[PDB]
Amino acid sequence: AKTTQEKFDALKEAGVFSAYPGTTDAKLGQDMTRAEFAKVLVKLFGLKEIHGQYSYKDKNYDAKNWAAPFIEAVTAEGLMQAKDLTKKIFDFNGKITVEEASKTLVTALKLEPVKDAQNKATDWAKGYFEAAVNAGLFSKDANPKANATRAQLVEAAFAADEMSKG
Ligand SMILES: CO[C@@H]1O[C@@H]2CO[C@](C)(C(=O)O)O[C@H]2[C@H](O)[C@@H]1NC(C)=O
Repeated sequence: AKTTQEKFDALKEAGVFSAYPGTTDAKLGQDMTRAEFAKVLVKLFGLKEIHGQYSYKDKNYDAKNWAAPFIEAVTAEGLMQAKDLTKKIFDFNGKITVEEASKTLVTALKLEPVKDAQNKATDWAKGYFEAAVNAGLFSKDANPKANATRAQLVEAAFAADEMSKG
């Protein structure tokens, strides 16, 4: 049974995960931005980067933003969307939460959100989070509302990859 560090090392060699920005450290206890996680999803699921399209109005979300091709890909794929459909705000620099990551992976894996889900998650996410817990993507005592640690994201990505091979 691989450790989180072993899983990270496998995913890093595969080009799916990177070290913590500006370092060579895995920093498994640190958090991850929504921008960085969009890139993880693109690499994990083999999505095509989308250049020259901008679906959001966040300040400094434009052609100079390195993450736009990744964010656009996960948007086109239906994995991520805005937090605010009026102002069209993705919150690219906000940290990805456990329940947000759960939605992306449940969606990519074509798992059914759980009806009548009763758990700690924000209302919109209860079904997604429950499906992710039931599939072993996050541990049962993970806080859906917390920022996901890099460890948790490695564990979840690794399990998603295992579920995508066949
Ligand atoms: C606060 O609104 C929620 O925002 C969530 C942000 O995280 C993800 C995973 C996303 O699509 O990026 O899920 C979003 C939720 O669907 C929800 N957004 C909307 C428009 O209902």
